[PDB]
Amino acid sequence: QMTRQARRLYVGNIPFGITEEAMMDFFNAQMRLGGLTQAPGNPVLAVQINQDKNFAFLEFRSVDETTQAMAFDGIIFQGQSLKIRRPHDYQPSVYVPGVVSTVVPDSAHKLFIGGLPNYLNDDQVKELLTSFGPLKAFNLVKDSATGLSKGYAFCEYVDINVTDQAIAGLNGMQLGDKKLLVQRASVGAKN
Repeated sequence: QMTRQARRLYVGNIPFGITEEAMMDFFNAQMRLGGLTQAPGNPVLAVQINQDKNFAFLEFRSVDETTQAMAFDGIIFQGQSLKIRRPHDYQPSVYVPGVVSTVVPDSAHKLFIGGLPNYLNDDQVKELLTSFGPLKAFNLVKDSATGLSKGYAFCEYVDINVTDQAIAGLNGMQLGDKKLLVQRASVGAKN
């Protein structure tokens, strides 16, 4: 697809109070400094922010740079894991070092992390988990009305063998006034 639906992306979980200019500068810097542009200049042309729902739509100058920007899904910016997705009406990439996807599919070793203090942000929870090993995917569940944490997260380690090590280390750990519950997410998932 070459139309505008192929040149825009949904970005959720954006930092509180960020401006459209700051969002544009961030993505332009990440793309240029990552060597991910297809031509001189800035790939991001426009940003439309919905403050009430803390999401933005980015518009890019080209289809290929839009596709490349999908690889930033999960990048940390002012404490937040940016959730990057296609527009739902899009008609259907180089890996970016260090970026951890926010797409956490149900799987054998997907973990549930419960009991997190609600004031911890995505970066802080991710740092807690990454002490055991690098993550393949991670998402801290946010309230659909404030963008504030609901106190639990899901993740998957690159090395499936780290799963049991993280359970052993973190399950039952005191954190603030809470006690963590760490187990494979299949165990406690709804019916």
